[PDB]
Amino acid sequence: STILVIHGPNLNLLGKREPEVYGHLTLDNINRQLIAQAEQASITLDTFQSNWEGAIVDRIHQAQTEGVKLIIINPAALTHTSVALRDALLGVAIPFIEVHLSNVHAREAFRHHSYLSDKAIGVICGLGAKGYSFALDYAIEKIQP
Amino acid sequence: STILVIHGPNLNLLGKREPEVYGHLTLDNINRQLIAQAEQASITLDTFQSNWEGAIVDRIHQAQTEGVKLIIINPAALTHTSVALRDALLGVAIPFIEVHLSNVHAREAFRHHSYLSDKAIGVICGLGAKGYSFALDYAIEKIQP
Amino acid sequence: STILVIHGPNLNLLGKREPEVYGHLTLDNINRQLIAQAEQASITLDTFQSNWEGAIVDRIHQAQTEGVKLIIINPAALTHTSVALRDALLGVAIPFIEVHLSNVHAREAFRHHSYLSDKAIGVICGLGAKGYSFALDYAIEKIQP
Amino acid sequence: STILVIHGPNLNLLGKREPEVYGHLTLDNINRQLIAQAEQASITLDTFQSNWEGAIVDRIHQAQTEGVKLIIINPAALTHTSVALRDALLGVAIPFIEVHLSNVHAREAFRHHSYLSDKAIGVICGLGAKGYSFALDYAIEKIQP
Amino acid sequence: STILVIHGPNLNLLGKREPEVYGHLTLDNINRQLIAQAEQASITLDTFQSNWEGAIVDRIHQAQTEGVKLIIINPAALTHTSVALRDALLGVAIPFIEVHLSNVHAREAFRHHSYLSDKAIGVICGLGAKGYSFALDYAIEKIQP
Amino acid sequence: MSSTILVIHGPNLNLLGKREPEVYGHLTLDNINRQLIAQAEQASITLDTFQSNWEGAIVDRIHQAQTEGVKLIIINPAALTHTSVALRDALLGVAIPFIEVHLSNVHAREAFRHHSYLSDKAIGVICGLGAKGYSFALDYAIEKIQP
Amino acid sequence: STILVIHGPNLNLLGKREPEVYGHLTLDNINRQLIAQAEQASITLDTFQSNWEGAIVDRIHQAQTEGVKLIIINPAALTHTSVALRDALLGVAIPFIEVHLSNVHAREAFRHHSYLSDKAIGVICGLGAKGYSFALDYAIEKIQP
Amino acid sequence: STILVIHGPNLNLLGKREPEVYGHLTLDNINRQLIAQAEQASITLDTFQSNWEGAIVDRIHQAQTEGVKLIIINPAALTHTSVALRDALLGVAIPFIEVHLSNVHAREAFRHHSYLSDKAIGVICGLGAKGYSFALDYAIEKIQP
Amino acid sequence: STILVIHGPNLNLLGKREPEVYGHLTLDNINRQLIAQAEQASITLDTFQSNWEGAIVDRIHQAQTEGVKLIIINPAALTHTSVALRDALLGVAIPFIEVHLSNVHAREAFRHHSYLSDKAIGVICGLGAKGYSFALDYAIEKIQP
Amino acid sequence: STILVIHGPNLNLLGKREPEVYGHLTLDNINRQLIAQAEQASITLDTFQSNWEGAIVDRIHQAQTEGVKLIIINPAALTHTSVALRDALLGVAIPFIEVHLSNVHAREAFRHHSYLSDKAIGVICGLGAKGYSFALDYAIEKIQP
Amino acid sequence: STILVIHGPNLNLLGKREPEVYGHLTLDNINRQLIAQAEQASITLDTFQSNWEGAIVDRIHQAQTEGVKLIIINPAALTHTSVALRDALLGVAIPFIEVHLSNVHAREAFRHHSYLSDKAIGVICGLGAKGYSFALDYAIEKIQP
Amino acid sequence: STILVIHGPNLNLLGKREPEVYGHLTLDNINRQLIAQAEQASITLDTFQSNWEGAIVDRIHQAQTEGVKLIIINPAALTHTSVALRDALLGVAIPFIEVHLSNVHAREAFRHHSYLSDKAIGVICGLGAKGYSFALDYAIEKIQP
Repeated sequence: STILVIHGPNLNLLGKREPEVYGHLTLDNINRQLIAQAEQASITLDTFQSNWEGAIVDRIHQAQTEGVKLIIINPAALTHTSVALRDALLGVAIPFIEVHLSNVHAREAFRHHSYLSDKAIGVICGLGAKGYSFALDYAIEKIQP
Repeated sequence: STILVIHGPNLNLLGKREPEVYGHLTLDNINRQLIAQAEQASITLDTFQSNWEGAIVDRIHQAQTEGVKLIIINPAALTHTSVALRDALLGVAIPFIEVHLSNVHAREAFRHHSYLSDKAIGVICGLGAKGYSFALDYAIEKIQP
Repeated sequence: STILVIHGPNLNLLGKREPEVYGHLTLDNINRQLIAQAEQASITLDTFQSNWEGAIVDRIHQAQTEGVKLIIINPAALTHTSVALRDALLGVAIPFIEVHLSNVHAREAFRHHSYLSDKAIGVICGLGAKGYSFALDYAIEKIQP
Repeated sequence: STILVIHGPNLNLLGKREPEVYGHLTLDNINRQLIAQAEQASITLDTFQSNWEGAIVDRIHQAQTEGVKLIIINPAALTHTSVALRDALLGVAIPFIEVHLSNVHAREAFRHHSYLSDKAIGVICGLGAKGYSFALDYAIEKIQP
Repeated sequence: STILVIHGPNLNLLGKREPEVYGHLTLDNINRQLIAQAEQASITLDTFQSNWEGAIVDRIHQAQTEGVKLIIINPAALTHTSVALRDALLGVAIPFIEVHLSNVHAREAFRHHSYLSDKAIGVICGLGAKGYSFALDYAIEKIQP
Repeated sequence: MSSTILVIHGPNLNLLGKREPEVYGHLTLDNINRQLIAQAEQASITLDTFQSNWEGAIVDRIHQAQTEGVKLIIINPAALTHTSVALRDALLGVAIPFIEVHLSNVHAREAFRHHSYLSDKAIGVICGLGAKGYSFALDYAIEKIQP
Repeated sequence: STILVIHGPNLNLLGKREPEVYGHLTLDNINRQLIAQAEQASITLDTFQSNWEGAIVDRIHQAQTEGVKLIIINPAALTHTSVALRDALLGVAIPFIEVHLSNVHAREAFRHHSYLSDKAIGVICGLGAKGYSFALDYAIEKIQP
Repeated sequence: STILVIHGPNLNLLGKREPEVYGHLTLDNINRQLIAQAEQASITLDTFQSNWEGAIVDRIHQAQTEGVKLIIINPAALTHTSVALRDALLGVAIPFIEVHLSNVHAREAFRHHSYLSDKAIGVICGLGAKGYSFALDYAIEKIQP
Repeated sequence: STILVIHGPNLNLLGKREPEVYGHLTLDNINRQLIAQAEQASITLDTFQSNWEGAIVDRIHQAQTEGVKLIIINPAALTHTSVALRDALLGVAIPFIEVHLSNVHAREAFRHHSYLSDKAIGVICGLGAKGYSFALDYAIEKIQP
Repeated sequence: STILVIHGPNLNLLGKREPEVYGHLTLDNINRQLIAQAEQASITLDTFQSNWEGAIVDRIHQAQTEGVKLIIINPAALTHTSVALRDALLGVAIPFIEVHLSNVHAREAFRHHSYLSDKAIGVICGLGAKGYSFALDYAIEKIQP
Repeated sequence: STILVIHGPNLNLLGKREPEVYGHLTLDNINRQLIAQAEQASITLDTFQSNWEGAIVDRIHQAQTEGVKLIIINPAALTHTSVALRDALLGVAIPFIEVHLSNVHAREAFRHHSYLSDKAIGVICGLGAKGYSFALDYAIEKIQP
Repeated sequence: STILVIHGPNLNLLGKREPEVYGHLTLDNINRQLIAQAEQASITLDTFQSNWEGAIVDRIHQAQTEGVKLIIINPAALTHTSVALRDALLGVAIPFIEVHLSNVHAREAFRHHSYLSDKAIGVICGLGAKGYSFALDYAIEKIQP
């Protein structure tokens, strides 16, 4: 049983600019936490980040061939824009949970719309890095009850 | 340190109709799980459910006088309709997390709008009863780091 | 207790506020007519009015426990605003007919939208008090063909 | 005293296609039941169906010269498209009740709009063929109190 | 034959209902006036009215074969609904003037939209029967300068 | 009872002056009511006051006003201005003329606050003038009822 | 002045920019034709043009004191922007006809909307200068009927 | 009889105006090509054209009684306006392919909406007369694999 | 000099037409009342009315150089159209109260939008001339300790 | 080289998931059929698929330098999102036909809008793999006789 | 004048209010810079500012009679509201460049729309006073290459 | 690199080749001009073009690590579609100026919306290649006053 965590564009910047501005937490820190959590449950977990939509689509297609059972995805800005991503997830038919670090509803009106949310199992937003850890918890329970 | 869990209208019906339809889980089951989780962390947790918007608003006002530090609220249908509830939460200035059992983005278009989400710390939807636990876990960390 | 007739807010004013405007007919007159009609068919009929949304939602929940088979509802202003009501009717899964005394389509544009109509069996509007009798006639035929 | 019942396009198909899914009831059956109801009250009742809008408009004009006192109209698909029909009914100034077999609010969004309903005495939808009878019962009461 | 006047649905009702309500003027009166006005200028003028959109479209096609140089059209309700009419006028490439007796901008908001106006040479509305006369005067001047 | 003027305060207005009286000020709902009652007494007009967080209670109070011979309602519906058709239908149903009041400027806030189910049926509206808006409404009402 | 003709901004440019775009016809030519036409009917006709909305509003006020019985107005660009003009015409309660040289429906979408048309007796557009004469003809018949 | 080709209003004009500039190809030419194509596959093919919506709706009804298996329809302007047509095709339940000679997406925004396209098997637009042949080829393969 | 009262276009017409219909009150009456009220508090009050937006903008600029502390403005029609006015008031940074005699919300939908209201201290509408007095009362309180 | 066939994102999944779900046909099968069809007409045909928008844009730029005369494109999800793709096709000025396997009008509303369709020669949707063959057939005719 | 610089309403306020707030730069300073820049290229340059729309329309008309070859215009608030200005510039057919000191896209949503931008040669916004110099530079190059 | 110039998709096509231009100017010409201009001011300038959004995003991230002080960006089509780009520029917090060669407001309505403009210092459009030079001039002034 395999779980894949996908991080969308710009998330690589976490913790890089003036770690007093938006905090010290990095993408690598998040991935480490998740890997450890998954190891504790004897679940294999892979992670992927890219700024390039095509790479993310290719990565989803590959997940199908690897037997991935569930995707945890923070599509970042692609949530609002990418029908290709939606069609990738639906095309491979791997269930997914959508996660955002920040509360997208508290920001500009264009951020209120998603091409993924309605097909997700569920969505977590605004709880920071712990959102990913919750999604993973849910996923573990669902894969190994 | 006190946490208040508020459940909105119709959530009292959980598990009542044909427990083969939408499942066996009851509101009372959810509350018992949360109370046990909070007790494990030595946090006092209250719960409240009502079908009446006024009762909910009155309960939020009371929370201010009780020193409640965080509200976990499943407003159910009121998320789409109640400005009064938004003004109650902002008026008492108690931070809150919004929770839904089901994925509201997968339903009718009118369910995509919330008078609360933009002012929440964050939102969890579609993860069933575990969403409330995740919220509680976040809240515990935040109140007692 | 077989058929339940629900009247929403302000309908208690019928026949009170100048017999000039909308005539001499009262809510109590309507209920009497309906009770007699139901008695003629050996059907038990209960009636309920409230200005309070929560009271109506509670009444609907009670109906499920009483074995009510069909609801005839004039939600009055709540037709345009109450998702809670929709969710109550759907949550107890009692079929309903929506009734309005007046022709809502002939009034302000905000009255053209309903949170109920699309889930009703059907809708009668603009036929005065007879609209409740027609609904009842339909309901009787359906319950006892 | 005369009543005219008008049926719009495609209603001639009722009961024709696979009567065991869309039902058995025909347009002629509806007419029979209305005629009988009218004959019981000693009211002359005419009926008309066409798939051509022009024929319907012409029929309405003829109704004016015949002294028709009330029109019961199921415009079917015309309700969403025909201003000409609205203008015919207003031009002759014969009051009308609008009827649909099916619940149009439960169907596609474009079916939610009507060029007639705001000018109708009232509207009945979703109650099957009994909606025409209810309309007729109202009309009889109104013409002969 | 040189000029064709087309009247749309319901205009045959002019002057029929309580000639004290909306006046004594008939369609026939208007046609007589326009015929005389055309004769004065040695222009052959034809007229047509119908409640059936197909008959109008056919008439427009016939105009092309008759060498009609300009159409004066009061499409009545069809202005708001008929793309077929728009396409018939464009398809035969005969220039037209749109006329309405009443001020359509003063009525319901749906009457503010036309499938013809943008392709007309011009539009006259709200000037009663004289509007047709004005249109004819323009058309005469244009055809014989 | 009979009250010639009824003042109605919608949900959350009971919170006025309660949270950190340095944040949104010291003025309380009770202070507003006392000012209005003194103003009305000065004109020999009977005034009643009502606040609730429950929409049904407000509707019930409006119905009760009819039976008490109330001649004008001064109403701050607060959040219900944007959501309550029931409130509109209560006021229209009893046919008591009303003036709509808001302490804050609603036009300066979120876009959903720009829409009201009441304003178009009000005699008029006062917003953004704080507690004085109620007094002005009351002054207008007094003039209209006793010219 | 019994009839007042108002021309809005930019109409002073008619005939100035190239013998060809709107052709050789000038504002002064139009005014001379109208004056001659009105003289033929023994009607006093004044004219006014300005680029300044305030000057037009002022001129409409002055019309009320002069006993003007009808206004013929080409508001030009002000039709789409000026509520003040609407309120001036309604405030003095002088009936008016709206005229445009060009067919405003054939142009950009923002030209489709008028703050005047719905309060005009009627509207003439796209018939060039003759549109003003037609309006004048109508006005003459209406005043000396 | 097995396949019915329906052409909507104005399509009879094809090839009639100044063929050397506006196209030589005629509706009759299109029909003759399709008839030959169908004969080659031993499929019986009927054709129909009308400017009258009712004629088309009647024709579609008659198709059901003739055992037509598939309709190829160019509704022309009716595609944007006619619910009646949509309801006729759905009411007889005969699958259809929608064809347009021109590319409708390249024209006015109102031409981007169809009351048929969503219920068609598929749509071909902008390929001229070959679009019909392609539809026919698909239809032949589907009926006789 | 301390308080400036600005009246927008058309307000000069108050009391001028058929005083019985819109009443006897004039703009001069209003100005006299307000002058007397200000004199009673020892405040200097100036007044200005114009039909010309540029005059109003110029007036506001002058107010800055005269030390005006507060503007009471009835922009009339300009409220719905004039960004220039908004930018004048903001540019001079003089606080203002917006006043309307009539209830703008009770009128056409375009009157519901303001380019001023959101930057006003507050707004008074529908209370007739007394609205200007109330605004003045508020201003006096605010300016004097 | 003379014709280029472009497939957008996720089309590489065709036939891969449970060939009983959405069928056995693969992208390669489609390509083979088209290559054979082009060879029959002595036309060179190239094919290209990618999940990455930038690859597609680069491929289109390359086409210009290879003398490609026509593009047959299935942009898949990119049709709804990619202005870059539109600008590539218009920038190299190679005419194109848009193809879709499925009927996009039968799906979610966001799939009804295209950044390509209005600039395509034409569009084929919902006819499965044969849509590409039809497009190719048209293209051959157009390039050759 | 070869080049005319037009400043719209409220731009006379630049540098007047607390030159520490929005800076020390004045309208006169800008005009001086531009006049010097034009003198260096031997181009005659005029400037104009007004708070009155009519004055600006009159000044554009006067520019035509002075042989002005290009206009550089900062319409300020009039860019969102003035069709009269658009029609003045198009009517005299003098090409123009639109300039704004501030970035209008960064402000309220109503500032995102312009009645001039789509007919300008180009637009510069947000570069402060230098935007006028850049426009002038471009204009110089275009007039004297 | 002190200043980075970024060019979006399809701009590589400029000039000879022609995106359909009467014009010889290339992307390389533009870059040469800008490099020479920057060298004249002793500023280091880098340039980048790509048809791949991910490449651009990566390049913006790299700019942060290189100490780039200001970005001049012509996002071309991405301006309308890419939230990832907006988030990249905001995430690295490098100020930017948005440039377009053509006047985007003069084109299709979808080109009127930008995900960047509101966060840019400013915008230049429609001034051709000089727009970049202007931006560069501004930037130089700002970085070295």
